[PDB]
Amino acid sequence: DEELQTELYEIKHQILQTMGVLSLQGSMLSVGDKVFSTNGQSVNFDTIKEMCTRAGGNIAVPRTPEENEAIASIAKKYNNYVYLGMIEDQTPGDFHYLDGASVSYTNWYPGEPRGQGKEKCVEMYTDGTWNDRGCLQYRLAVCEF
Amino acid sequence: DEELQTELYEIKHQILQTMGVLSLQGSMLSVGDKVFSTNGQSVNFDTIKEMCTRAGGNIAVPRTPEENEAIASIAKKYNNYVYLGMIEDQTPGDFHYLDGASVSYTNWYPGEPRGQGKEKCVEMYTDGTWNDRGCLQYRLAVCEF
Amino acid sequence: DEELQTELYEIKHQILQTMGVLSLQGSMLSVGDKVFSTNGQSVNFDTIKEMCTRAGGNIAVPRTPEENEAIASIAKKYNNYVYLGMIEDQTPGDFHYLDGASVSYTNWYPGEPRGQGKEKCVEMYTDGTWNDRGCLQYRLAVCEF
Ligand SMILES: CO[C@H]1O[C@H](CO)[C@@H](O)[C@H](O)[C@@H]1O
Ligand SMILES: CO[C@H]1O[C@H](CO)[C@@H](O)[C@H](O)[C@@H]1O
Ligand SMILES: CO[C@H]1O[C@H](CO)[C@@H](O)[C@H](O)[C@@H]1O
Ligand SMILES: [Ca+2]
Ligand SMILES: [Ca+2]
Ligand SMILES: [Ca+2]
Ligand code: NA
Ligand code: NA
Ligand code: NA
Repeated sequence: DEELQTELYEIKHQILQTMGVLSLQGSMLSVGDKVFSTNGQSVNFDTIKEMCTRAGGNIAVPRTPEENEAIASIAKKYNNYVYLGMIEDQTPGDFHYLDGASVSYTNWYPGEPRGQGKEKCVEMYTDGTWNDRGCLQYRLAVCEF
Repeated sequence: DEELQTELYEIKHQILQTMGVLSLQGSMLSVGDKVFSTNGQSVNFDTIKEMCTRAGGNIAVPRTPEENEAIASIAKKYNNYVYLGMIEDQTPGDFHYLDGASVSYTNWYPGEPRGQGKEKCVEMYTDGTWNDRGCLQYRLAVCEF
Repeated sequence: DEELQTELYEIKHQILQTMGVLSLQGSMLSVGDKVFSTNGQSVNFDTIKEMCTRAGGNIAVPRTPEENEAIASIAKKYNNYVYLGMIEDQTPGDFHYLDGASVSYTNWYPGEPRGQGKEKCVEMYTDGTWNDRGCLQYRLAVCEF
């Protein structure tokens, strides 16, 4: 109806306002329909995952060059590597998103991955390239919503 | 209709994103349908009330164990007592929410309350238990929305 | 319908919560339907404009006394002048909003403006009054959404 179109207008305006404030202050990065954010903490994979799910999101994982660059800027900003939301399959060298799906977009640093199943996790260098590594290091916690 | 179901989807997704960012960064605590937050200030009862109403909320008051524990964690976090949204009735020993209703859930520290009408307000210890006290002390301002 | 009225209720409640948290923590100022916010940075006009548009908003411009006072408080808070969203027309002494429209509400400091076309921009003093100035100074970035 009409009164509905009005309601939805204010609602959408208010959401734009809150998101604008959050982005202006650098509390989050918006890329397409995905929002990235970090609590500034450096912890291991399992810890990061918990923090993200607890906030209603998931450990971040880039699926496009633009998403990858957004995460890289946060890593650069806090000057620390970032654990991405993906783990190695049974067959070494092969990685999958946590939902199980096979990884499509990748940005491995030349030569990577090369840990032969010893390094199940994936960390992002400050330049955005990836490196498979063990899941017990302390990495910047970056979540996506 | 259909286009409406689509609109509402993005709107709900965007709200989840902003709330997720706010919770991930510890700017707020979500418990059920209630959101708690503090400006980090330590002021008296009347001041806190003003700050909260000015932000569009109310001075926090726990009505369930989970809500009580959420507030307690903030008190613990800032290491300071928290004034709760409730005041003593005419009959000492009896307290009511600011809307007038009688207090149901309580978590008095053993022996409390025992100020015999001299202490109209209620402060929360860092362990979550309550103590009736005067309303002129400087306590962490915690609001609920 | 009914289920819709319910959906919209939670949505509106959640927006109030996020906006309340943001205002309680001083991350933004709400005046009517306008929200003001600053990233705390001091840069020139062109830079500010970019930062604001990038966050989904615009460089702030007061159109009412209340809006003017809100911006002034931010300037006072960060103790710095604020560039407003307006520039001088061809005819010196005349200013227009960036959308082109003619400026209606004004709050020039006594004697201002008086740069005779040499100062195309407008800066706000910490007391809220305006002064036309060059657009190359470093001013607090305040955006409106
Ligand atoms: C000890 O090996 C480390 O360095 C190589 C090359 O940098 C990485 O591939 C590996 O995952 C470890 O981070
Ligand atoms: C001086 O009394 C104080 O201590 C007792 C016991 O701790 C409280 O009950 C009371 O409200 C005051 O805080
Ligand atoms: C050098 O002139 C400066 O001071 C006058 C008066 O304060 C302003 O009008 C002008 O824009 C400049 O800021
Ligand atoms: Ca490796
Ligand atoms: Ca007492
Ligand atoms: Ca001037
Ligand atoms: Na490996
Ligand atoms: Na009492
Ligand atoms: Na001028």
